[PDB]
Amino acid sequence: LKVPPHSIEAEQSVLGGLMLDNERWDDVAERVVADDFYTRPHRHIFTEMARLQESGSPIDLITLAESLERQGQLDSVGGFAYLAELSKNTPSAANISAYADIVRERAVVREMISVANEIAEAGFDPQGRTSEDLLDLAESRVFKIAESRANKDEGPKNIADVLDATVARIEQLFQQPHDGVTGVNTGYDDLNKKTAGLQPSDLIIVAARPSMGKTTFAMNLVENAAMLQDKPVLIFSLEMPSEQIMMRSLASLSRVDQTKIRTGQLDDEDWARISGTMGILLEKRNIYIDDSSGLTPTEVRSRARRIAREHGGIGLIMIDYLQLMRVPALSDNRTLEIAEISRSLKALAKELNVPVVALSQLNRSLEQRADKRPVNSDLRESGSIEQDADLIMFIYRDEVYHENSDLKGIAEIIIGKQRNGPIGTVRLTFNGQWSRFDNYAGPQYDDE
Amino acid sequence: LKVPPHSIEAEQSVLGGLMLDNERWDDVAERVVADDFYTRPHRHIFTEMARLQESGSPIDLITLAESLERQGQLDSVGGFAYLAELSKNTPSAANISAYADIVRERAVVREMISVANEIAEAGFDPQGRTSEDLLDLAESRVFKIAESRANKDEGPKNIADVLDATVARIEQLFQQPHDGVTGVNTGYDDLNKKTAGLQPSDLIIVAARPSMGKTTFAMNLVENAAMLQDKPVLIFSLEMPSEQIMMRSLASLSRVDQTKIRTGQLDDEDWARISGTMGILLEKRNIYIDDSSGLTPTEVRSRARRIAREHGGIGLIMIDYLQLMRVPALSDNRTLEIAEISRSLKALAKELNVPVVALSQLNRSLEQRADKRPVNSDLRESGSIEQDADLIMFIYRDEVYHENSDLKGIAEIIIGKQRNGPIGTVRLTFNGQWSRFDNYAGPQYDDE
Amino acid sequence: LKVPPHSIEAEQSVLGGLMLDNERWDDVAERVVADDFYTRPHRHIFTEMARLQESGSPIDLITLAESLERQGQLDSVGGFAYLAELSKNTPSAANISAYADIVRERAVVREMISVANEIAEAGFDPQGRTSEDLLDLAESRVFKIAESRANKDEGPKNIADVLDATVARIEQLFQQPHDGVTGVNTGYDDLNKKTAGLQPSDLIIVAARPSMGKTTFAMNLVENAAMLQDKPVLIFSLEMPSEQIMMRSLASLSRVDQTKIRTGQLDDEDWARISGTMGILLEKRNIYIDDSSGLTPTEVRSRARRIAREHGGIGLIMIDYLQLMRVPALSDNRTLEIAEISRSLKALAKELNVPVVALSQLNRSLEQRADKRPVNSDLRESGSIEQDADLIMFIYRDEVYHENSDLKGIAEIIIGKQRNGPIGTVRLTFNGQWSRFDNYAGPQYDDE
DNA sequence: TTTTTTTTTTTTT
Ligand SMILES: Nc1ncnc2c1ncn2[C@@H]1O[C@H](COP(=O)(O)OP(=O)(O)O)[C@@H](O)[C@H]1O
Ligand SMILES: Nc1ncnc2c1ncn2[C@@H]1O[C@H](COP(=O)(O)OP(=O)(O)O)[C@@H](O)[C@H]1O
Ligand code: ALF
Ligand code: ALF
Ligand SMILES: [Mg+2]
Ligand SMILES: [Mg+2]
Repeated sequence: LKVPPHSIEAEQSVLGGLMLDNERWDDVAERVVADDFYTRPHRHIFTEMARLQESGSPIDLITLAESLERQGQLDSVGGFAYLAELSKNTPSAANISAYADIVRERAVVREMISVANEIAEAGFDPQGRTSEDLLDLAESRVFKIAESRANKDEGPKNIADVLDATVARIEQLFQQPHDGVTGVNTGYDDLNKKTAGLQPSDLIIVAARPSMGKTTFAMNLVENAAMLQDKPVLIFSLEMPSEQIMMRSLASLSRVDQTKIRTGQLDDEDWARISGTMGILLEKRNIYIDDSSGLTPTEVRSRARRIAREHGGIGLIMIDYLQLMRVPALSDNRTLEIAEISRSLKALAKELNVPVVALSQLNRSLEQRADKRPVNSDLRESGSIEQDADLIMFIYRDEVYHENSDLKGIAEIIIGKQRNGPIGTVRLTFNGQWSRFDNYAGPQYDDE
Repeated sequence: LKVPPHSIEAEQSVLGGLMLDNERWDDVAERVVADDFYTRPHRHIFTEMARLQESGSPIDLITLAESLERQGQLDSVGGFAYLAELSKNTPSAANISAYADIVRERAVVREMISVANEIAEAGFDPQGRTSEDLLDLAESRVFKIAESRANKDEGPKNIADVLDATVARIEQLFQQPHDGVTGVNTGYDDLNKKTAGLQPSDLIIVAARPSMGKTTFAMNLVENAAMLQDKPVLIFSLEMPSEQIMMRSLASLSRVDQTKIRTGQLDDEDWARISGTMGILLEKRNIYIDDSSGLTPTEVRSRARRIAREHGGIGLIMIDYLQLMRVPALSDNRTLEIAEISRSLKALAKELNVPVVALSQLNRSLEQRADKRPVNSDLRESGSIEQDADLIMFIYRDEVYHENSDLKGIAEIIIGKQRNGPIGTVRLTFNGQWSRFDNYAGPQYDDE
Repeated sequence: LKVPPHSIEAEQSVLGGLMLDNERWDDVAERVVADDFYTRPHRHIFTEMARLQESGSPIDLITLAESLERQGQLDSVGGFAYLAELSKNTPSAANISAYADIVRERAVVREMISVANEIAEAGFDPQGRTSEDLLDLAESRVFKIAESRANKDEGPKNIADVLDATVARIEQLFQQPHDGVTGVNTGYDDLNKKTAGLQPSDLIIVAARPSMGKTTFAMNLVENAAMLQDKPVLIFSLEMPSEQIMMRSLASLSRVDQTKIRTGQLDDEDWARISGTMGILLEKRNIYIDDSSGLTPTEVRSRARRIAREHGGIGLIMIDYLQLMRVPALSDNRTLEIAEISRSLKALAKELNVPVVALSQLNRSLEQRADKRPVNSDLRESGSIEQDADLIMFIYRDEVYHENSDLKGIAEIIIGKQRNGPIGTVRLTFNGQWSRFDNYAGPQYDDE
């Protein structure tokens, strides 16, 4: 008979210390819960202690015994004599933290044993469940265990700890001779004048109108980053297939249009320049592309965690686009769904320390204004995106709106929202034929 | 005693198929390994088969017996008589992939049981390991479990692999289609591109609103399967009488107006088409339909077993529909009744190894959404249905909800869940006059 | 035989505590009387204790024993040995108030039982009284019960009591010679001219668009509170990691540009400023920051109570922001969830007597208007927010919406709700480089 | 466990 491991002496010491000192109750309340006690009468005792403390009543022997007696639970836990014995057996509450740690350890061990027994029972008797069902159930149980055993600190942090961590980060950055561009370098020096590269755990939003090269600019950034860094990056282009964009990926590098790439022409003078550029992409092995239209945030998070654990973190996550992901729970309201999606993306970016660039559509009210320059009040699914994003940029081409204009080729990236950084406008040189965004080497006008 | 789960019959069928058909060995070796067999003599047999295949020796009864006798492993695996019994017990090697998948599933479940036993042992015996150490050990074990089956084909992978696949696809598709079929034909090659044919023992659920032609589409699938196979087809029409179903089938096959057939106002050419369709159906004589209302799953299972025994198996089962079956034991709880019905249908499909398509109904709240394209949550009692079903497809028609829709005559079959293929939308052409679904020959819209 | 409810152990604890500590006698006198004791000897003992305390005699073993011997009640209460037993039975008198509450509850229940017995006796023997007479008698008894058991407030308070409390408050304020910020000082002279400091138990809501510096202004307020008081402050940064918040605080206090700090391009003077700021902050050591996401109000309340207990109260609570908190009980209704969150926050603020500033987001409809200066309706789910809040301040920046605005670097803090003050707009100077808010040192503009 | 009426507040276009 395998009795589950436990420490009843630790339980009695915890209860007696609570009877002697309620001020450490939060120290007991932070570590263990009512169900953490191995013995059900001890669970009832701790529940009644929590009820007395939440009422503001001091926790002693007599009050707890009377509170249990009013509920008919005094005799169920052993009577007044058992509670007096438990109070007597505890000499001091000074080391009650170690006893609570032991109780929490025993509770975690028993929970692990129970989950393992459930997994074994489901394995011996599948009961109609297939391979996928059993694997998903096991992974869900393990995720519950891991999330229960990750919730340890989850509370206030003193200034001294926060100041030490922040100054450690500051000294780490100071010792690094990065020479500017601390984040993942975008490959655009003018962009790095404001953005200083794609900082990790940042929710960068490239929100642009359709047929503005929004996906083109995002993939230009992705390709430039892959040229610069070798950290594994991630792409989720739900809208367009990876087959098309790869040609565009070979269009920026060759600095030409696709045209013959989409068709079946063979022109191997600059086509031969591409045949060999791909090899440069071959040796990198740091881009993971999966269109997978109709994605949920859970699946995206699972894929991201998989790739990060496989190849040591993620260089850059790419999402195309925000208005394509499906959340079954909040499918009723689109704005709530977008809020949940953006929250999940921000949480994943903070978890894996990776910049996330996601594309967003806009509203038609932008073009209805006299000023067709996109601002923070023009985004489709308005509130949630502006609330949750860290960096927000707008692609503005005056040539699209006004064909007779001086900004032909000049793609204005309006930084509309940046918490850590000055908002503004960065001029570029978008090659509309070549589908290649480049830097603006012309006369940079003053932003009024 | 909790005996570990295993499938000895699947192992025997795999070994006999490898003895008879060596060319499917690469099919078998992709799915199972030597250690996947629960029985150690089967592990030795698979190891010797792998050794003979790597050495170029043919894998038959005599060569395997001689090779096992050379290593002294003939007596360890049961002997020449046992090997001959293994060869004899396998009627055909065509379905060896399903047996190998079953053996792989049993190996995965036993590995999960072993890992759970290790976890329980570490819980009962910490052996110096702290909570962090046990947490890391459990996470490492579940990481190995995930690494046992981690996407593989579903995996996006780094730039190199997807790049060499995609540029090869482009350089092949520059002017040449070169379709690879890759699936059992169900009358829709575009559908068979994703579904890869009607997978046996799978629970396929097609869901639509009433008047969306769900029964019409199911009948078209049944007709295509019947014209593309010799195995008999079984239909359950609880919603409609069998004569109306026959009229729908004749109208779909002969491409005549349903109204003219129903009213009898048919010309000589329509009569000739009807006579030809009747001749084809009387040539087949494999269509068997039951229209009894309120049928229990027990009666359906008994009749299906009767038909399979009388005809050496059934190609396809049709049920119309899920919500019309009756369970007297669960008449009080509708959701539990639906769950038990779906479980019984899945068990029957696994037992008789026949695809079963049962129609389903949606909820009204789907019409309350801005997007009326169905999802998994729109099903009535969707919780059990989504888990039990393998291939879930929805029928959507924007032309129904929009009079000025440009997609008139176009129906969207949205695969929402597929365990063995990609999800997504396939467009088809609908003839309401003929009540027929056919391949969409219009421009191929790039789904986002 | 149903015994009337009592707690003899609690009574003995009370008697022994009164023998040991007479200073809590008033605490005993507030809750219980002599007739509240179940046993007549205990009633006599409490009567003798009351007589001794009224006469000024100490309530100990010897004096009480002598008084009971002089009145001849020493033998009736158990004798000197029993009195010494009662004295010995009490280890501590600190929890004597809860024991008195227990005895009070027992007395109330016994009185209820006695009155119910009287009513049943009058029912079985009407004795000429009509149904009206018996109803009047029963209602009179229930009125007597409700009057006797609820004398300790629990209802409408008398005018005179509120008048005395209010005049005590006014005299307290008059005696205080600070003549200034009654509440926690904001660090801004013109703001404190209208707010008189951040008053305790007040709900303050700061509303602005994202990237307007609302969190920056809240951090500046936190810095001012920390520099102007020794009480600890509490910060909830659910939007940003605590490292970024600390970097913002360092940039604001040290007046160094955030770009150089983030990029690490800091000179010797900037490093000296940062080091001095760190020294001052570590001298203070009164900031506690939590950046956990999805926090329920229960966890926030528990942590706030813990910090207040550990540090003798909390000066200020900061929440960033309202819409990032999660309540599982009202996850389906966002508006009800926001209402319950705001209600719980106001309850906590009144409980701990601490100003709580929780940030909020604006709807974009205000940007649809010609005037973009915020109103009360522009907040998200503002219906409960405006009611529950004590102070509401909007942050407006015309320079954001107008490139040629003359108010560059100027922010309008529009007090839109103030229960004890006028509404109106106060101008402040904003340093985007240092991300700091300061008193506006330009010319004063008349508010029309 | 399921859907169904019905009111109410919020946000979106
Ligand atoms: N002669 C016809 N011409 C055009 N449309 C037709 C004709 N006959 C039937 N249809 C359409 O075919 C659809 C089939 O849907 P239906 O069979 O009613 O769904 P269910 O299977 O739930 O009964 C109907 O919506 C109907 O409008
Ligand atoms: N280095 C810098 N130079 C100039 N302005 C900056 C710099 N860094 C940040 N800012 C400004 O500070 C603001 C921060 O606003 P923020 O505190 O995020 O508002 P909220 O907290 O309401 O979202 C941004 O709008 C940005 O324009
Ligand atoms: F009305 Al039907 F299938 F014919 F739902
Ligand atoms: F981006 Al914020 F409060 F910092 F909305
Ligand atoms: Mg039908
Ligand atoms: Mg902020």
